[PDB]
Amino acid sequence: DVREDRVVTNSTGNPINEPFVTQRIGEHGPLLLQDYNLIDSLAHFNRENIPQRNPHAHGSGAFGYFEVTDDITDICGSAMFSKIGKRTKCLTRFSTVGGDKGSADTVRDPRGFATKFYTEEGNLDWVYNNTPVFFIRDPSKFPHFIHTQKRNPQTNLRDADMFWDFLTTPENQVAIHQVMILFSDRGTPANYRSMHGYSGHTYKWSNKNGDWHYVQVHIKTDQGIKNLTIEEATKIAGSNPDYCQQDLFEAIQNGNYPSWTVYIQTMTERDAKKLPFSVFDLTKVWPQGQFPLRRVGKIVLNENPLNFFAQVEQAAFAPSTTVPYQEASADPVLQARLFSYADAHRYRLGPNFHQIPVNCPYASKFFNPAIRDGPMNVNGNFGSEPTYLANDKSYTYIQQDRPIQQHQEVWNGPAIPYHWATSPGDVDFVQARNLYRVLGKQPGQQKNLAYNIGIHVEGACPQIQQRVYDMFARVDKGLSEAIKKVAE
Amino acid sequence: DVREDRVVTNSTGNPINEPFVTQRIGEHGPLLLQDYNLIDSLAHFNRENIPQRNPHAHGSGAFGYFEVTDDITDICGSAMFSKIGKRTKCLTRFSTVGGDKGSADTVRDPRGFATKFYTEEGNLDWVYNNTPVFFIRDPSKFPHFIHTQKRNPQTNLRDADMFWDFLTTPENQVAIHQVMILFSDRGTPANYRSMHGYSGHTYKWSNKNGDWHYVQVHIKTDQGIKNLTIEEATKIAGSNPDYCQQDLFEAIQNGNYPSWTVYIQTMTERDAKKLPFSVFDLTKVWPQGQFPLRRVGKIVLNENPLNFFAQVEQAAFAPSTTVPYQEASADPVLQARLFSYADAHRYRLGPNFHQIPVNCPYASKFFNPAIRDGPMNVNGNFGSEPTYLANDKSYTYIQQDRPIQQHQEVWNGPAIPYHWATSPGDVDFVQARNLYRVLGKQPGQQKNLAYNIGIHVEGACPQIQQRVYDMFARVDKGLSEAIKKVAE
Amino acid sequence: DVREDRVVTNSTGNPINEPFVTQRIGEHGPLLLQDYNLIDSLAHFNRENIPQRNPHAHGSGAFGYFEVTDDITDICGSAMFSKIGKRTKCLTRFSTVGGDKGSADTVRDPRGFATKFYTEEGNLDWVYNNTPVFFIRDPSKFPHFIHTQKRNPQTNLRDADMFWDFLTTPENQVAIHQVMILFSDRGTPANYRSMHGYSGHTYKWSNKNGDWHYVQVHIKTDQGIKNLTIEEATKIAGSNPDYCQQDLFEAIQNGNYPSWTVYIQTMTERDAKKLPFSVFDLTKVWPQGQFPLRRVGKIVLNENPLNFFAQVEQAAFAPSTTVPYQEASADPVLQARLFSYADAHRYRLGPNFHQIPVNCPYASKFFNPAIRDGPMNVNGNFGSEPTYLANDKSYTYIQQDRPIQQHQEVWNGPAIPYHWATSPGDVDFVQARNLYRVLGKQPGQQKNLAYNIGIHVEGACPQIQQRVYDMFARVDKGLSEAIKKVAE
Amino acid sequence: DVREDRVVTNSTGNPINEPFVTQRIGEHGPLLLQDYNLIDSLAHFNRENIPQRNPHAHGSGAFGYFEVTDDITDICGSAMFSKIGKRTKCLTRFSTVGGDKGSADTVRDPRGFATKFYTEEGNLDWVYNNTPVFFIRDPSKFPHFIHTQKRNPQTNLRDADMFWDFLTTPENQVAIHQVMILFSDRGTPANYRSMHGYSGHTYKWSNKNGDWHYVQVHIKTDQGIKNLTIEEATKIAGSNPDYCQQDLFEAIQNGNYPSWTVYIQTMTERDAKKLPFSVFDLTKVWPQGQFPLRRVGKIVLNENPLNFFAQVEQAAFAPSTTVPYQEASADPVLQARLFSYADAHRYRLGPNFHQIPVNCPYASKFFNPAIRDGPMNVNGNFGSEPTYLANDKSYTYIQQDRPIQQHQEVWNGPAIPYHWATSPGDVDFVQARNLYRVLGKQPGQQKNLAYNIGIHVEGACPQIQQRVYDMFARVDKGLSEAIKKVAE
Ligand code: HEM
Ligand code: HEM
Repeated sequence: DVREDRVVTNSTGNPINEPFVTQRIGEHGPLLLQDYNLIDSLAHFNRENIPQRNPHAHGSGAFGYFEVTDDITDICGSAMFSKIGKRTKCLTRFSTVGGDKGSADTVRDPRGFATKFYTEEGNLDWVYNNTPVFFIRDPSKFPHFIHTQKRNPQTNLRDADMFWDFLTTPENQVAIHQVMILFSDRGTPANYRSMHGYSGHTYKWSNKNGDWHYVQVHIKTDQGIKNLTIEEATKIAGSNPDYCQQDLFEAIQNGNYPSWTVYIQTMTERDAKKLPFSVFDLTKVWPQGQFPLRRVGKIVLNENPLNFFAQVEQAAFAPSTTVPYQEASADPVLQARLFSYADAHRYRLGPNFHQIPVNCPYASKFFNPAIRDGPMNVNGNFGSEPTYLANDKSYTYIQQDRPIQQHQEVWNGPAIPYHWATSPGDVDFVQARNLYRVLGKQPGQQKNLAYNIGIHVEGACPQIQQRVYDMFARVDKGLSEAIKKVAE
Repeated sequence: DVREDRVVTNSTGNPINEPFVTQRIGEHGPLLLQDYNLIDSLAHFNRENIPQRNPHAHGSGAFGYFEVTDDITDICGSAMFSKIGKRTKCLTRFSTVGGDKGSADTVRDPRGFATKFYTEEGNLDWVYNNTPVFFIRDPSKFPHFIHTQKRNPQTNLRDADMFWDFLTTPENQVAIHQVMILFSDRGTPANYRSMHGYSGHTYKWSNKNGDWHYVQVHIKTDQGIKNLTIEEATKIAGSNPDYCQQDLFEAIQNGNYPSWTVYIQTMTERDAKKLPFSVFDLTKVWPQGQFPLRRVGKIVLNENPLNFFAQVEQAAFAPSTTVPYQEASADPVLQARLFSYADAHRYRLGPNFHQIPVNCPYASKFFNPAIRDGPMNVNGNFGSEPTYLANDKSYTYIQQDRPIQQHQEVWNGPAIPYHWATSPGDVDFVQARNLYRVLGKQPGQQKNLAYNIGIHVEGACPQIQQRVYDMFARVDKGLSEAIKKVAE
Repeated sequence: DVREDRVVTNSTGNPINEPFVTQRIGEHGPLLLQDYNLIDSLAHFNRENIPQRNPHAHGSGAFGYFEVTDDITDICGSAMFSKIGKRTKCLTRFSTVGGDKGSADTVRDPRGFATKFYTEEGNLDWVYNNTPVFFIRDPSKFPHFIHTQKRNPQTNLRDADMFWDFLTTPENQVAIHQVMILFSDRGTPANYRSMHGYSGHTYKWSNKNGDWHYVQVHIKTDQGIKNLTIEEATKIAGSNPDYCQQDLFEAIQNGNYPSWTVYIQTMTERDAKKLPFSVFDLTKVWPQGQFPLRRVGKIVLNENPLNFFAQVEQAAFAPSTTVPYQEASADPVLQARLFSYADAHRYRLGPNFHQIPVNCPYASKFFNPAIRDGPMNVNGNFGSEPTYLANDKSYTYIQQDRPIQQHQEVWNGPAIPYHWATSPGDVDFVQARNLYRVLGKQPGQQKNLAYNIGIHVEGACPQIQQRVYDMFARVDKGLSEAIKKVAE
Repeated sequence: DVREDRVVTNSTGNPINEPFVTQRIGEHGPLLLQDYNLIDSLAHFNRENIPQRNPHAHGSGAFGYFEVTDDITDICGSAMFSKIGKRTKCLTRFSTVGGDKGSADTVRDPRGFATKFYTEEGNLDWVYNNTPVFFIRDPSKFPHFIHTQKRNPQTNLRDADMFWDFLTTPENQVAIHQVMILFSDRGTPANYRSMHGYSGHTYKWSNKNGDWHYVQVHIKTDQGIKNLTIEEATKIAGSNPDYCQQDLFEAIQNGNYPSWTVYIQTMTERDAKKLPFSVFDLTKVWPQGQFPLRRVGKIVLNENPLNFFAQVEQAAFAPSTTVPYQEASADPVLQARLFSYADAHRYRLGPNFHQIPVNCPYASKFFNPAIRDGPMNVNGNFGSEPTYLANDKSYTYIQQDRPIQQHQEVWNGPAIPYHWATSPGDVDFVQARNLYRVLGKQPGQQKNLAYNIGIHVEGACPQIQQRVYDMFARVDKGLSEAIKKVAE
């Protein structure tokens, strides 16, 4: 941190005797190469920026804690859940998805809700979105999808034809449950404090006996759901582009700390076999009548970052950062995510990104003899420790009899290249329709959904507009008509 | 380079069977590591972004040409000015300054106007802004200044206290001429087609006989100055963030090509001595009565880029990229800029950034036996050519009798650490005051200037607000009172 | 590519007046910042180096061709094997393993024999070594193993204790077959032209009718096996560190082109289950009596690189670079190599490494709408092509119903974490013992094996020396006694 | 810092329950994407290497201290020299020049002798060689010269034609004093403890009264000069490539700490005007009769690094890293070096290289409000500190009245493009010849000089060999005859 006497130095600690002097011949002659302090400052300035995240480039963050309020040790044996009242420090980063780093907060998008827990068994990242489902169930489709959400390669404008061309392509129409949620007013939250978080995917949690369950996590806001209409969202995007960032910072600064209650839905393997859809399908939700929400604990965000770049922009979240007893299911999208994020951190941040303080596991320090060297190895590189498992040294492997996934499903089959295209019939449209009816219970929302879709589809090509109307007619023909009226 | 048969392959040209298949055990088991096509696509997706420009992160581009319309061979011996009617291919990137890559087009900022001319004597970059002057005359002050134009290190919000604290600091108040232009409606142009371009700095151009002149360039728009008020600009920022990108793209696409007339002011070393201010000062403009504009040619932008990332985002512009007979003056800001841009390019784009097609000197091929190797050397690396000047090989050095700068000023003095702080008295406030006089001729512009400053200053804390009033009071006391009325 | 008028320019094509002039005040005053040509040259000089390969940092290369001399279309349906007499251009890079970039050629090590074939179905990389087997059959062991082959973390010296401590650790002693080949005089070849290349792993090749075979490839030298003794190799290591590079360059320059004959061993799925060891085990060779060598073609290297950095150092070889009908087996080491190489290339060379000319698939151009952007995208980035599969555009997917691996083995089981430690009994020592008997037919090679191990083991401390004697006594008690005699 | 319980974890602190297990279907089925611990280890392994130094890639290092033993406060006011007996911790890296990272210790080259001093006024780097002079006096000549010292661009072999073609080119022949030293037995030291260090360049040191002197520094070995013959050096280069690394490590390990006595030669500006050559010429030494060695203190190296990579390989040394009262002279080579090293560090190590522990100014902490962000900013990035000089915050600028270089020379002249080619006459050959006579005092050294040049020149082209003989005849015709006799 900052030296107490507050002496301004260059990079190598040499004192600067005047803040702005630059050497030249005389008072107004040519600048000299020997002014190394000028080059030191200008060259570090040129290197301030790292690549923005792809996607979720634009975001906000805050520190807090998770607290266990109820017993779930019969579902999960992770140390962070072992005792009621046990707190684990965390870091949450909220974000949008398609926009670049300087884009506005109040636009229509999913919001990310990524939390990092510093547990005794290492860091745990719950890399969640604010929606129960997502647009795809094929991992290979993700580069293609995010490209259509961003800017046209030539015009560099957000293109409504790309957007809707992808989503109305028959094999991609399984995105419809998610398109409904996006274009409802929940696609434009009032702020980060008044939205939910969801695992989306099914995960597998195990207790210490070896009993395991399929789980889905719900992080419900205690401040309550509050949204903006698209007209309010568009006005605020122009007057204050940093509206949600300002709201989170000011709420924590004023002591009005936001909290969320964490719940899980559990299901056994036998129950999963009896469902009309797959537990490995990201575009489906589990019925809360049959599978109710069991309470686990709370997330309170009570501390602002001191430095946004160092603590939030450099923060790295990955679903592969998991503790014992919490594992990923065979959901194809989650499976690919176990590779993608840590790979992105090695590019965006660097080979030794886990040594950056917010990414460092302080409650369970990194120690691995064979993970050494790399650029910007700053923690000492374990000194003279052998670079392999030397026989005259001692090493501890805890929980040796704990299973990773041996005790779970038995798989059978060849290596099949599979494209989980939109199924024949109505199975991938049922839940979008049930959601349309749930919006009928809330006044003004079915009308708003049609308006939100309509003013966006208006920009599209007439051939693509018709495919949008047909796709939505398969959900509800009344909804399809209402979209067309707004679009024309 | 799209192959005619349009066979979709992976990175190493191996054909893909089906666009979205990913390997797993059975149809719904875990994903397999042997699916190298999935990893190839996801890993390249993670590496799509390069760091944004610091500053001028957000921008638009277009190709076109320069045409000589008048003879100025008496002033400058560069090959691009030799014949009347001579055309040189160019690339122009327009941009804002403080905002990040995804920020809006219609915000208050200077606009960049950087053109790359592909001449027979290598490339030439006229890295200009849309304003006659700039905020600083000390190069060391630029990291500090851009930081106050961006976001607060903790809150990540754009902060009016930082902004006005830097500009009202006594030794930085020489920024006042530029603050005046910034907060006029010229600070929010209607589009890139209806704004000017200016050298800012004094350059030194010389003819083939060895005679030289201090030169300042003026790129005037043929569509005429058209501005927006701040209420209009703020509505469009939320409504269409890419308003000026859309405007430039559509204008060229419809055949309504934007053009600009290029003009220069010239001056002798003797005339520079009879001047009230220094020719090396960026915050000063040369009076057009004494030094009239002399026409040179035209810039017509008539071609959109095919790929924005490859051709506009990877474009690299530098003051140090200059042709024979065009050199930099001893302006300290320009002197440091001869270092900064190429240095920024090596980091942002890479050591061999000049091998990227838009940055390549196609009309004067790069050849240098000692500039070899480096990451991503893709043009052959001159094959087996000696890595030095081998005596059994031939090397041509053209224009050996042409002087660079030894035929110009003679300097005398020691190496002095100098800070060109705001002069005591009125010399650095005179031109801001006469700029206020010129705005009195245009109806409603002085009222708009005071409004634009007043609504911005309104967000600052009382102490800094008072310093802003005193600074503007020194230009005109009526202006200061008018800003204070809007801020209250 | 060199411009024929041979005018020396800087990076941006601007002509240099005099090769070595640098600007200063007067003739002997301080250097000026405005000399951008000096900084262009020095800054590019600073960026010449890329990270060396980890491992195989030190090596040599040459271009040539593969020619089909026999019909093996019943085994493999790849286009490169379709006609007898068909030629495919290739690039081979030979190398050592443990040593850094500046290390000597004639040291004891495996040699790499990596070939890239530019086929009509994309590039094919045969990333082979000069030994039939390898040290490990667990991919997780690879970081640990290369670490012990290199330098001690503190002393930075090659350490005989690390080396033998890893290899004599009980669960790693499956390395013994490879330790035997390494310490024979085959571990110090006379040159790259007089050594063999081997697949190591089993691969799965299939014909156009969907029939497949387990295959192992043998690339036999037509120049004949020639080796150095360790005393000769050590004397040449000091005398000429680049002995093998010089030999390959001069042999091709003098027209004495080296060639190798390619043979395959095939096996069906039924034959594999009758074997006393696993086809997925890298430390095992297939008996030639039961599985004879079948000839395929010839590799002839006949053209030297014009530029070593651009063509050999920037070359990228990966097992995952494979053409249709050639796939990897479930060998765990090969499975991890399917990820490792392409990942290393994205770091070492960069995101768009496949755009570097020698890595470019020229006979089957790279085209994929979703693999876009990234630093140093120099081939145009497909221009205005959509960044997804646009419905108003056309895309060809060839060999749509050709299987990748569905037509092969059916896997069954849970996700088991497995460590394939040295098996009980004699099974992992048998082939090491029969290799010792084969060296008994070639006079002097058994004494040399004992000597080569003895002088290396002598540098280890007595506890580790005893474990080495014990491990080799398990092969042959006579061998063990002879190693002990030389080491003491 | 290794965790006390020695629990092996992955990068994010999650405990590994078995060191080598990798997940697959069944016990011998294909590998799963799900095994993030395998990819964590393999991907970090792929990123262990950073680019080697260019030049001086191969080296060794150790920690120790500098102790003041004599008063020089009348010459230099730097705090590290202020009291007799004052110790300052240091780090020294010794190295060769042209060879790559794996190259041998006992080759013919200059040796580097770079020392970093952790003083109370920041770090100080004395980046010296083990020779009084160097090959060039023009900075632009440096990329060309190092290219000829390394490998041929095509053959990758060290080429005697490149080597001698550059040196015998008439305008480069000022290298002859250095070539004489290089090819004597001083060109192959017995070890790093048996050689001297020299500033090479003239520096300017000032006392607190403003009085200044031109200074040259001599770091004389207390162990005495001890050399190898080229036959001994070539034998050890094959037998033990890490001979000097082993020597330095074991000497410190066994308590036989190497020490050097530091001396300086001082000179006023008036004496500089009376000299027959320039104080700014690197190829000239100052006579010790007239300018005797004045004693300053001692450098003792008494501590080995714990980890070579983190402490020696990541160490960054730069002439621009200097404390108050020590400045560079207008020597054109030193002037360019003020840019080159810190620039190379930004590439090779990263933008925040100064945050790596060995480069950190621990006795005078880095604090600068405007040097922020950048990849791998691990020290907290000064938290919420303003990114500029905020007026409500406090900043200390010490030694405000201490001059940097104003008090020294007054320069006159235009910006001249100058190439300091070999001067006419004998002025650039005189000192090479008196060095030959000093070699005559030692028995066998003039025969060895002729032999060392002869066996190297032998490998060159006949017309280049003739030019070598003509250049050495200009020093001594008997020397030239002896070189010709060995080369044949
Ligand atoms: C196959 C599909 C997906 C892939 C390949 C993928 C990939 C990525 C990548 C590479 C990033 C940027 C990471 C970084 O640079 O630090 C990202 C961020 C993010 N993704 Fe995904 N993602 C996918 C699906 C999803 C889904 C379904 C969710 C929600 C359950 C999700 C939630 C997030 C969040 C919250 C972030 C931002 C984390 C932060 O604040 O830094 N992603 N994703
Ligand atoms: C000491 C002051 C200045 C410094 C150090 C400086 C530095 C920079 C840097 C490093 C960039 C980004 C370069 C890149 O990554 O390609 C930039 C961009 C730019 N600067 Fe400056 N600048 C300064 C003053 C100015 C002034 C006075 C002008 C106008 C005459 C100017 C006009 C521009 C423009 C137009 C761009 C955008 C170029 C593009 O479109 O890519 N700069 N500047």
